[PDB]
Amino acid sequence: YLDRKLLTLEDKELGSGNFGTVKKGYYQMKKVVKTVAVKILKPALKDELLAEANVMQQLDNPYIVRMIGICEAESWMLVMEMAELGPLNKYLQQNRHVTDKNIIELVHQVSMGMKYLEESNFVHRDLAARNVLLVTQHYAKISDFGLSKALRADENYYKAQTGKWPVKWYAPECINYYKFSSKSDVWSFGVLMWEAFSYGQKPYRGMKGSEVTAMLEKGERMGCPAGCPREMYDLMNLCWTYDVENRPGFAAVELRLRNYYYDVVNHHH
Ligand SMILES: NC(=O)c1nnc(N[C@@H]2CCCC[C@@H]2N)nc1Nc1cccc2cc[nH]c12
Repeated sequence: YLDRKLLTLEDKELGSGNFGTVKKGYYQMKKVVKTVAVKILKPALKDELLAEANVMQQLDNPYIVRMIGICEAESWMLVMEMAELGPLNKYLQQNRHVTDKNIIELVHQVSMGMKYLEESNFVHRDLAARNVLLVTQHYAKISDFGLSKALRADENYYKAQTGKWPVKWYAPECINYYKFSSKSDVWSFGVLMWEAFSYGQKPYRGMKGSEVTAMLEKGERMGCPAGCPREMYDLMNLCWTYDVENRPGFAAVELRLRNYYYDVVNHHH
């Protein structure tokens, strides 16, 4: 629980979602001042922000955005460390000169964060390029844990009972059975990779969610982005394995990405 007197907010909205807005601020730490990004709420939204805060409090990894704390003032606020370069999709739309090697570096970082989330038995449920935040052009972190869930000790998936879902990033078992696991987040990671190598283009352009479900059920998949290495398109296709049981987990994905990244680092030198 943070002290509102130690928080200074800038009026400009950096971005927004259903929850409310994201604003820049400054928080007075024990000695240094820390630049922060603050989610400010516009019943359900409050409980959802507190649950998001409860998830973030449990996470500690270099590739996951750190929560500083929460504050109840003019509205409920979730204060995070600031990722100065903002969302990855917007960044790549604006910086088309970012190299294939640099994209591999960033998505590999996302895979390391996801490997940690999987080991931690949390499901993200909103893994998309808009939710990867850049600290620098060479350092990505995962944010936006509003749909995330801590798996029960006796289950490897979360069963949704009820909603407004990011359907183009969801695996077939999410749509068909409402079952969310770390393997479902792997499918989303495949879509995130496609977005990254497409420089922030939207996936399944011009298609309704129902048309996407129909396409995937026919065994069809999005094509290879221009300039995307064959090895990376191969990995996207493996993430898009229909049967959740034969789809790789994040330890297998991160290892494949790590090895290819070292190969490219070797080709560069
Ligand atoms: N820690 C953070 O910086 C941070 N964390 N989460 C989120 N969530 C957003 C929700 C709304 C949609 C985008 C995101 N998914 N936005 C953060 N910053 C941020 C937003 C927007 C612009 C900029 C420029 C620098 N930073 C920006």
